[PDB]
Amino acid sequence: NSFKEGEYVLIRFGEKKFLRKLLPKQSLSVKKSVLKFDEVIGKPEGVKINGFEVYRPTLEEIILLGFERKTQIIYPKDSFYIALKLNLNKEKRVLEFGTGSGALLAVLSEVAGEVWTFEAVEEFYKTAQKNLKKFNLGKNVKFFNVDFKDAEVPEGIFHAAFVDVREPWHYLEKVHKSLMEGAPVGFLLPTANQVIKLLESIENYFGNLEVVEILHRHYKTISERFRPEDQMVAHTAYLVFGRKLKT
Amino acid sequence: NSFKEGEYVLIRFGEKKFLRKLLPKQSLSVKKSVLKFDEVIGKPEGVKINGFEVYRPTLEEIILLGFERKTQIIYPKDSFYIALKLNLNKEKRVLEFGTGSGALLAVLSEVAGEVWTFEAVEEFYKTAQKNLKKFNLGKNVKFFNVDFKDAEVPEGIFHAAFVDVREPWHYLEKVHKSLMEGAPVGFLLPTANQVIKLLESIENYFGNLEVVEILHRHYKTISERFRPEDQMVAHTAYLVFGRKLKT
Amino acid sequence: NSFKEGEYVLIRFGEKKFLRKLLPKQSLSVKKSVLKFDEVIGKPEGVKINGFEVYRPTLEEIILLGFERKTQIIYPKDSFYIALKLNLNKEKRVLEFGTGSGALLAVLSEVAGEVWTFEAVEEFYKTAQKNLKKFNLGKNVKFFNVDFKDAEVPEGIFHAAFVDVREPWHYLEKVHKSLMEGAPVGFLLPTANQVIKLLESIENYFGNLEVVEILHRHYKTISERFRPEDQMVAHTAYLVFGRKLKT
Amino acid sequence: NSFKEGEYVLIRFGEKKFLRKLLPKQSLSVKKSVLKFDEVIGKPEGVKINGFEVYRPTLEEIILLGFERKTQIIYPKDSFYIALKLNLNKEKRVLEFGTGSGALLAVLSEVAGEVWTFEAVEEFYKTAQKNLKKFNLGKNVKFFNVDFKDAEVPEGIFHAAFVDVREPWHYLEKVHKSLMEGAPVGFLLPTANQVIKLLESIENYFGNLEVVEILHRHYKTISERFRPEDQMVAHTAYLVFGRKLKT
Ligand SMILES: C[S@@+](CC[C@H](N)C(=O)[O-])C[C@H]1O[C@@H](n2cnc3c(N)ncnc32)[C@H](O)[C@@H]1O
Ligand SMILES: C[S@@+](CC[C@H](N)C(=O)[O-])C[C@H]1O[C@@H](n2cnc3c(N)ncnc32)[C@H](O)[C@@H]1O
Ligand SMILES: C[S@@+](CC[C@H](N)C(=O)[O-])C[C@H]1O[C@@H](n2cnc3c(N)ncnc32)[C@H](O)[C@@H]1O
Ligand SMILES: C[S@@+](CC[C@H](N)C(=O)[O-])C[C@H]1O[C@@H](n2cnc3c(N)ncnc32)[C@H](O)[C@@H]1O
Repeated sequence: NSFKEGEYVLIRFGEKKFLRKLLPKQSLSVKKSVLKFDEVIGKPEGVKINGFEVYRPTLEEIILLGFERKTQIIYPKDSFYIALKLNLNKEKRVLEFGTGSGALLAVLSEVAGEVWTFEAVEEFYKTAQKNLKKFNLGKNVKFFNVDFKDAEVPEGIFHAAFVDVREPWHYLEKVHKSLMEGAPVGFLLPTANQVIKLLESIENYFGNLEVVEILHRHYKTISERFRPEDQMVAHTAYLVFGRKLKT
Repeated sequence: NSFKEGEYVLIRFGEKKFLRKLLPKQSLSVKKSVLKFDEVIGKPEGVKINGFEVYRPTLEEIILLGFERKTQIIYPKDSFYIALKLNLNKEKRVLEFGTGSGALLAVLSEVAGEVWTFEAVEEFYKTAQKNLKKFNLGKNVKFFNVDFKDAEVPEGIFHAAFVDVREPWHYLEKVHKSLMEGAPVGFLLPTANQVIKLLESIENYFGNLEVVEILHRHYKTISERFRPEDQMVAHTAYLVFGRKLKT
Repeated sequence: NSFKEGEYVLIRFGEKKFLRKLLPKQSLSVKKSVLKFDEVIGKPEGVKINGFEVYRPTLEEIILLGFERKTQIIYPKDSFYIALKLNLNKEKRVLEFGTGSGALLAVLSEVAGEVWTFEAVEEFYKTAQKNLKKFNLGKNVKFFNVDFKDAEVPEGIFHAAFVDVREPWHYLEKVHKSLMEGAPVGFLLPTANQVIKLLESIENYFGNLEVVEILHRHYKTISERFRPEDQMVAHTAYLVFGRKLKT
Repeated sequence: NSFKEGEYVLIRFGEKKFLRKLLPKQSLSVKKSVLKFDEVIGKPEGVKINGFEVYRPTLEEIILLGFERKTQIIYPKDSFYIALKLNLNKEKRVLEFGTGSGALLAVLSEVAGEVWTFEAVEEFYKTAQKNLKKFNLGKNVKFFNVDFKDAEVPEGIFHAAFVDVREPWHYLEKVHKSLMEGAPVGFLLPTANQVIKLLESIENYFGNLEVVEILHRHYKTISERFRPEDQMVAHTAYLVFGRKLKT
């Protein structure tokens, strides 16, 4: 299959990546160098045109460059670890809230058998849906435009849960009840205060606790001057993991 | 889903995790405290017995505590990112060599639809099969006890490839040939020397180059004394990613 | 400059450093390889005997390998930054408490013109003096065996202060008074809880606030296999810096 | 002593530091907020006016915000560790080249008793002098405008050396000869290629080898949302340290 028009492509030029829809007679220009989308439409993946390499985007590239952000997203750095740390596969059901823009959801969807997501704000609920539908994702996802505390969530049936909210300690009882015995949970908390607060509240519900931070550092890809890049993302969030306690 | 005899359990006591097979009359003793396995048979996951929390192990815990190591392994820190970075799902076929102890393979197998894996050393080839089989994994894996260079491999059948060998640059042409157009490739390299050498020749075959290292720092999960651990894994390997260029 | 009987030497063997007194008739053995100290005495610095390289220790090696530890110490990774971040030189007077084992003191002493140090525990007060004198350090230091709250400290004579105690917020007013206008202050705090607590109480005393953590990753020094070490120190403490606000 | 006109002051407003010369009638605007210098002149350090805190700058702030950069500089993160790692004090003479903009020099000058620095490029030689002079530094520094290879330097008179050039391996024999027995040496190298090459070259001249990289992560200083900053400096350089081997 060759490059069709109207489809989103990943363009590499120098150190930088670009995501662009292949619309006729439109172009990408970067520092005097021009790539015309008309020369791309009809070519295979991995073509080199005037210094521009063109491919179809991966899941990581789709999330980072394709997804509209109406809220703070969970980056692949974290979500690629989270999905598999939650011990997910195609035999498993996972609970997520809040959906936000669907950045974590896209990864949970790709790994798990079934996802139930909850998002209180209607705008973000529509945005996450749009994001995933746009890139052919989320066919195993049930979206709910409701506050998790008000939702009717089937008790004792989820193989895992992941919580991304400001104050997750207000939802611990219900999350606990939604899960199967011994099931993994994960929490995303940007702040140390939130983590301390969650650790104060979690003891009745989840054991085998783990808190981890993930750092990625990229390197220059030039052979003769191999070294780390000048800057890196320093922090996205503390990741909190546990396992359901019987009670 | 209560604990049955002979099955593997993950035990947490204090800061430590233990993986133990549930054998009759046998026990686990740490710092005086004893956990008798007869007392855990018939109990649900997330039961707490004498300060010991017991669960079934996750994929990460299986790899780290359960897999027999005849070689250096690829750690979940890296492999969880690798599997999804390579854009894998159930519709994808992935190439891997060398199999080694099967630690990366276990993750590839869970994420991908199909894996072809090559290991030249017979005892490593046997250990990898034993590792995954012991934990009910690798049902979608084709194991080959041959040097990849001698293998009969149809061209353009792989949606992704991952290479973990001392000198990957010798295999670039065959891997490129075995991949479908524009397909992701990844390389595991422990030393900067290897990365530098790979970067000399790689651009004849693969573009959209990325080199990243992944660091995990774990935290004390005590609410009142929240802080990072004393020590961490500093380095496992440099990860280099690319995409098949059309030749 | 030849090695004398009884002096402390830094011995390097393979990847490892050793600090030893040059005692006659004595030896160091590592992996069945033997260094005889009689062969070292009377030799120049930087001799190599039986694979062992022998030098006089530096400030960092003295603190790390030579100082007796009765308390948690401040490591050179932090202390080398701290002393210069506090803007110390030979025309500066610095306040420090608690002295502990004198590990930070050694650095403050080397950089600043004079140091007033306070330690409430007399066993620790004595150990710190023993450490420093043993290695010909601390001639510019006034040691006090007193609680800092009870100490007779002249107001406005200190160019900087550093506080290493469990609950530094109790002593803010007195440290503030002891400091010259706009003078730098630093705090060492192992936990996030402690930093959060100091930050809410420091508001009316110190401004230009900074919190930093310092990570050192070491590398293999083998040319053909250049890569980071397997393990590193993950955390020592958060460092909090401010400047005296005029009240 | 209150602020005088013509003084360079450190101004803190929100998260940002500013270094400005106190010019009468002049101001600093941060968006719509204004600080009038006429209100600062005649006031003590640590004064707060309309949200702006004003101090005199420390060595770190002088280097980072005050020094004119005509080369790549060595940052305080590295130089503060370097100066004390080289075991410098007021009884030590240190060799340095190339001087560059004088950022490392300022620190060596503050710590050592005497510095001999060499810079081949006349412009940078003048820049380094102008930088230190402007902030009342470097009175113990001998500046030379010459290639180190061509300079007449007394044998065995340096207690330490630091080398910041592209290819330091060329100067090893001379640096070695200029050093006292057992003396520390340091090298700054941006790339792994350079480190690899130096390690290949250094074996006959320097032992007790160490390679380290230093990372600083800064934190939000808001009590109720304590977390690391979003971004950090990922890499400045690899730091190589050794000790003179007897030849
Ligand atoms: C930081 S965003 C989640 C980002 C998401 N993980 C991603 O990767 O894009 C937090 C979201 O949770 C939603 N939320 C907060 N509390 C909720 C609740 N009680 N029930 C359902 N959604 C909630 C908010 O509306 C917000 O959109
Ligand atoms: C470091 S181990 C791989 C570890 C594995 N990735 C894991 O996670 O457990 C590398 C293995 O590749 C094998 N190997 C090297 N070259 C090979 C080749 N050309 N074909 C097949 N196997 C090869 C070696 O026998 C060795 O066991
Ligand atoms: C962690 S140790 C300091 C270690 C020291 N910075 C070093 O490098 O070796 C803390 C010390 O502070 C002392 N201390 C606590 N409160 C004090 C106070 N109010 N006045 C004097 N010393 C105090 C304790 O006795 C203890 O020795
Ligand atoms: C990276 S800059 C030095 C930066 C300096 N360490 C600082 O902190 O500002 C390298 C300098 O070394 C100088 N240089 C290179 N080779 C030299 C040599 N053989 N003798 C003297 N200077 C040399 C260059 O002119 C250049 O200014």
